[PDB]
Amino acid sequence: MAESQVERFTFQAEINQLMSLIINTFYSNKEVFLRELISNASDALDKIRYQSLTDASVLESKTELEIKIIPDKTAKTLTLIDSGIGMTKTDMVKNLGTIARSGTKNFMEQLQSGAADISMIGQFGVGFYSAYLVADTVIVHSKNNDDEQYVWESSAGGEFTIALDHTEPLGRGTKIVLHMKEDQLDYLDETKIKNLVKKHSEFIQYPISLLTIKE
Repeated sequence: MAESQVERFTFQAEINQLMSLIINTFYSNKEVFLRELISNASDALDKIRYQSLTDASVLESKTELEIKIIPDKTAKTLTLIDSGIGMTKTDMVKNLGTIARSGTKNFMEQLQSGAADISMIGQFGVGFYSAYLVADTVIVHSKNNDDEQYVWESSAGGEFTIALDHTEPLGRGTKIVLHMKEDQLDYLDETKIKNLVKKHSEFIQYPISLLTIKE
């Protein structure tokens, strides 16, 4: 018998107002979820890369500095793994739900007025939550050098889960898994995504690797 503890946290309120608004945004152009997936993971690699210069040890947990994208049609899932700085348990609680940003209020406000477009989400510091434009439930694994590997889970409810992760070990970094929704499955099409990635890679300084999973 396997045993693990699952801690259950409750989302801040306007960052749950955000997930609500996002999952009902009948937006035609959702492809910025991937735009944000790449950027976030690029910013992560920058944090461990700039820490490299001032302390060479930080890379010892995982030498490779790259991004992997993993479309799985059978599992109905899109995975994006980076080998950046990664989050601790505290960093996941803080950065991923509980604490609100100040541009959560301002983003939703001008999304409704029309001043901001949904593709402008990343400029309000909440680019992450765009993952819910194409996914019903989002799961984040992370491994910072200062903590054990932890897994985050949310189906966009008022609620999220955190727990010590005993799945595929990451040396260091973040693995965000998108459990795609039926009407967005054409985003798992090999060519559709390939092209879409390289379209939103034209400014990325890191090696990207697209691993297409097959039946």
